[PDB]
Amino acid sequence: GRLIYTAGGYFRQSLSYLEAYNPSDGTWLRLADLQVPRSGLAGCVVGGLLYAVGGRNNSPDGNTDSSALDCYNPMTNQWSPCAPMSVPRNRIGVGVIDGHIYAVGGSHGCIHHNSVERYEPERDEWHLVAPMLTRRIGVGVAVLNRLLYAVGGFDGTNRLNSAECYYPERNEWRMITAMNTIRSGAGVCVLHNCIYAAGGYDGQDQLNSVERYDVETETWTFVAPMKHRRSALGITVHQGRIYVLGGYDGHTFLDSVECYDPDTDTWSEVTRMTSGRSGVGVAVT
Ligand SMILES: COc1ccc(S(=O)(=O)N(CC(=O)O)c2ccc(N(CC(=O)O)S(=O)(=O)c3ccc(OC)cc3)c(OCc3ccccc3)c2)cc1
Ligand code: NA
Ligand code: NA
Ligand code: NA
Ligand code: NA
Ligand code: NA
Ligand code: NA
Ligand code: NA
Repeated sequence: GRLIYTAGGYFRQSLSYLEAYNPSDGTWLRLADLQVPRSGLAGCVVGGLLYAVGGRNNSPDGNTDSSALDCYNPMTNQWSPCAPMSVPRNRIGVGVIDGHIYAVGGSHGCIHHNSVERYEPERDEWHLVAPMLTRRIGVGVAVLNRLLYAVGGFDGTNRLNSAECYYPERNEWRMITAMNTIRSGAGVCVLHNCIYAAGGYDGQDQLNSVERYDVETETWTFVAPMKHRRSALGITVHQGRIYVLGGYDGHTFLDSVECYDPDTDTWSEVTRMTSGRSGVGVAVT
């Protein structure tokens, strides 16, 4: 009975919600608010704990990019602060390898980072690792075969179809085949040994298209598109299906949650969030 957690987000201002969806019975839990509102963050899980990484607090009274790392324990319904990153990272990407959290890219003001740093929960410390070949904000991250992939984003000048691969044992990055479509703000995840990139913004339109990367054929292939165009959607995988949550469709902040079934190559609407929002962090535990 693992749950889909969605933390933070944006609607008129950065949000503090933590809510958890149960796909088996369709219920939503309202859990402890974040201590500081944040949008453009990422979520991940290590050791059954949920982590909220990076983002920004955009409020009527100011706009502050976040270096914060905060840890939610489902057993206690409590957020605890952790050591902060070396730099604020709004529109960050995150992946986990061997129980370590990798924070990639994101922005601080107009600085678009290529830097990458790694968090060790047992010692509550961050350390920089090799930087990406490309500056990327609004970047999607996938972990596959104990390699970390950074997909798409915005380099400060252009939205990107490029993607690159981090080798943790070697501490180095290499460019891989570029996507079919330029995507900033896509949801990026791993399902059945392929990397999926769904939605995003190509510099003109919000996208409903979805493409997936086969690391051996080194080819991106379109699959069925989502029912809603969305950028800055949340994304996760639960019991062999992709879930996308919220995002902005060009006009409204969506509450729609769609579900992709790889066996039938179809998307379905499965639930709604309790309010529309974009820029959430999402993880499963
Ligand atoms: C008013 O609406 C929104 C939508 C989302 C957010 S937000 O807080 O969640 N946030 C920023 C963050 O986190 O600081 C963000 C996320 C996603 C995006 N997008 C693009 C992407 O993904 O790179 S986009 O949704 O497709 C979009 C939204 C507005 C827009 O205006 C013309 C054009 C595109 C995004 O674009 C900003 C933008 C504005 C003008 C021109 C180009 C980009 C911003 C806030 C307000
Ligand atoms: Na809120
Ligand atoms: Na603020
Ligand atoms: Na419990
Ligand atoms: Na700085
Ligand atoms: Na920069
Ligand atoms: Na650790
Ligand atoms: Na290094």
